[PDB]
Amino acid sequence: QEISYNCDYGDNTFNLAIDIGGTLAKVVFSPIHSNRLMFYTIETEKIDKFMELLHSIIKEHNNGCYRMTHIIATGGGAFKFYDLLYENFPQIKGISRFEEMEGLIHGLDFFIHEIPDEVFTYNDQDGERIIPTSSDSKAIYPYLLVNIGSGVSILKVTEPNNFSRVGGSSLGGGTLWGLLSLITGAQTYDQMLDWAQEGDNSSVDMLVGDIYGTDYNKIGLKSSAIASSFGKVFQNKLYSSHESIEKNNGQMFKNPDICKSLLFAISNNIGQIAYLQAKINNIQNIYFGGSYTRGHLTTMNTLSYAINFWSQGSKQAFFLKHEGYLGAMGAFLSASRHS
Amino acid sequence: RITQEISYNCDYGDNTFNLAIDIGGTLAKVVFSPIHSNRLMFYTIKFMELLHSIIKEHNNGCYRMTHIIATGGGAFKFYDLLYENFPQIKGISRFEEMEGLIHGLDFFIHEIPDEVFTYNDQDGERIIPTSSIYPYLLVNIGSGVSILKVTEPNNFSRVGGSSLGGGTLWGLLSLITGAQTYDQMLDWAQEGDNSSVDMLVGDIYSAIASSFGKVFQLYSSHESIEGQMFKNPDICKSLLFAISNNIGQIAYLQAKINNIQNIYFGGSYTRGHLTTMNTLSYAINFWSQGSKQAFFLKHEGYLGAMGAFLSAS
Ligand SMILES: CN(C)c1cc(CN2CCOCC2)nc2nc(NCc3ccc(C(C)(C)C)cc3)nn12
Repeated sequence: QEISYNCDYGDNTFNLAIDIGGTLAKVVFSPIHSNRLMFYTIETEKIDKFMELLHSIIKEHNNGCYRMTHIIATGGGAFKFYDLLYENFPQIKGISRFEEMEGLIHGLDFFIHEIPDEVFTYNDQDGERIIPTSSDSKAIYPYLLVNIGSGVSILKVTEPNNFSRVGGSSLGGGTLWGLLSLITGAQTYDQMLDWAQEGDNSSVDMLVGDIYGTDYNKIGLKSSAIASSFGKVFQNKLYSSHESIEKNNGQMFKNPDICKSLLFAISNNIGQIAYLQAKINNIQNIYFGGSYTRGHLTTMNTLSYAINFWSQGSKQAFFLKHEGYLGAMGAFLSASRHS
Repeated sequence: RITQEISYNCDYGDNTFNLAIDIGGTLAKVVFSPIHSNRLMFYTIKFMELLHSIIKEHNNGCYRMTHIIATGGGAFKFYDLLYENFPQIKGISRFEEMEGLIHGLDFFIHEIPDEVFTYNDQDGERIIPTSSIYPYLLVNIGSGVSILKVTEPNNFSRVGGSSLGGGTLWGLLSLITGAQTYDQMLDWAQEGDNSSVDMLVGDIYSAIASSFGKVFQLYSSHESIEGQMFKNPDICKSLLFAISNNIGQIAYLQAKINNIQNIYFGGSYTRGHLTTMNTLSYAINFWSQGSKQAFFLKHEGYLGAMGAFLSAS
C-alpha cells in the first residue's frame, strides 16, 4: 500500500527497515529515486520465508545490489534475529538496530505530519473520517499510542521528541489469536475476524440484561452491555488441543460466537486500559497502531466505542492506514538521515 | 450442614428469621441467623430448594416468621419467582447490589476480628486489625468485575468495571481443558508453567509480554491442516495470571485516578488460594512501587448478602 513521498536518497544506500515483533515482521523500503515508500508484512515463523522476502526485495527493487543495502532492525525481535540477519546477508553494507520506542514514535509523528489521508476516525454511525493532520504543535500533542502486537505497548508523546512508555498489557493480539486459534481452529487472523463479524457474542457472554432483567441505569449500563465475557460457558489428561476441545464439546458453542465474544473482550479491555492511561495523563487523542485492527470495521467500531463510552465523549480513537508500519517507518527515517 | 459461622450479637427486635440471598449470575450466597442464636451463618451454592431446607432446619419450618432480603440481579430478574416460590412468607424485600456490597464490607472491616488480611508469598498472611480505612476501593470479582470507590460511611459509587472476571477465567478453562470445578483449575494452575503458552519478554528479546501468545505459533489439494497440543496445568496458570494481572492493573489505575491507597478484593474469585492472592498483591505492589496495598477478606463472597442481611434491621 505504497505512498508517494519525495525522499532524500543521500549516497544512494538502499535502506531496508524491518520491525520484528513476537509474531510479525514489517518491512519498509524505497527503491532509489522512486519516491515511493513500500510496505510488506510476513510472519516470522518460517525464517526461510522471511529471509527470502528480504532477498527478493534486494533483487527486485535494488537490482541485486547487496553491497549498498543497509538493513536496520527494530521491534523487540531486532536483538533475537540479529545473528540470523548477519548470517543471511554476509555481503551487505551494514546492519544496525534502532530502539523500539523511538522507532514507533518517529514513525508515527512522520505519518501524522507528512502523509495525507493516513489518520482517520471510524465508527458504525459516522463511517470513516480522514483527519487532515499533515496540514501545529498544540493541535497534535499530547497523544497516546496504543501499539497492539503480541502484547500491548502504550507510549505517551507530549511534544516533538518528548515521549515515554506507560504501562502496557499482556492481553493483546497474541492473546486473541492464541485463544481463538486453539478454541475455534481458525487458520488465519483474517478468518477469525470474518467469523467474529458473523457471530453473536450473547450466546457465550452474560449481558447486563441476562443478570438484571433490564438496564442498570444507576451504574450507566444498558441491558446489552457485556457483564461477563465467556460468562455463559462454564455452567453449560495432561494435554488439550483443538481436536480434544472439539471431541469433548461438539457445537454447543459456535465458532462465530466465540470469535465475536473474545474480539469484544480483548478490544474492550484494550480500549479501557487506553482510556485509563489517557485519563491519568490528561490526553484526549488516542492512536491505535500495530496489526490488530487491519481496517476491520467491527474491530475499529469496538475500540472507538470503548474510548467514547469510558470517556463519556471526552476522548477519541484514531486509526492509521499504515498502523502496522510505525516502528519500521521510524527505523527507515533514521537510516535515511544517516545516508 | 453449615460449616461457616460467626458469633455476633444480632438484633432480633422484630422476632423475624432474616434470610438474605445474593443471586449473582453464577453463584448464590445466603446469610442468615436463627432468631436469638447470635450466630451468623453463611452458605454458597436446586437453590430455591436450599432456601426451603434452611427455613425447615433453622426456623422450625415457619414461613410466616421468615423475611427474605434479595440482592443482585436475580432480585429483579426474578422478583416474582421469589413470591411464586416463597408464598406465605412474612415479607420479601430487596437491597441494591452496590449498596449491599459496601454495607457488607464496612461491617466486616469495622465489626469482625481476623477478617481483613494481606497475603503474599514473601511474608505470608498478615491480619490487619481494622476492627480494633477510608477512602478505599472495592474490586468485587464475580462473573464480571465491579469496582467501587468509598470515601466515607455511606458515600460510595461504582467507578468502573470489567467483563474479564471470574466467569471469563472459568469459561475459558472449562472449554479449553475440560476442568469441571474452580478447584481443579486452581490445582492445575499451581503445578503449571505459563511459559509454554505465553510469550515472555525473553522470548521476544520472567515478565509476560503476551498471554497465550505462543499458542498461535479454492479446494482440497494437499495434506490436512488437521494439531499442536498444550499442557492443561500451563494453560490454567497462563489464564489465571492473565485475568488476575489484568484485574490488578485496572484496579491500580482506578486507584491512581481516584487517589486511593487501599484496595480490597471481594467476590468468589480468590477463594483463599495463595497463588491467586499472591498474583493480585504482586500486581498492586508492582505498579504502585509499594505505595498501594491489596487487602483480602475471609468472607469475600458474602459482602452483598451481609449488607442485605443488615438492611433488614
Ligand atoms: C464495557 N462497558 C461498556 C463498561 C463500562 C463500565 C464503566 N462505565 C464508565 C462510564 O460511565 C458508565 C459506566 N463498567 C463496566 N463493567 C463492565 N462489565 C463488568 C460488570 C458489569 C455489570 C455488572 C453487574 C450488572 C452485576 C453489576 C458486573 C460487572 N462493563 N463495563
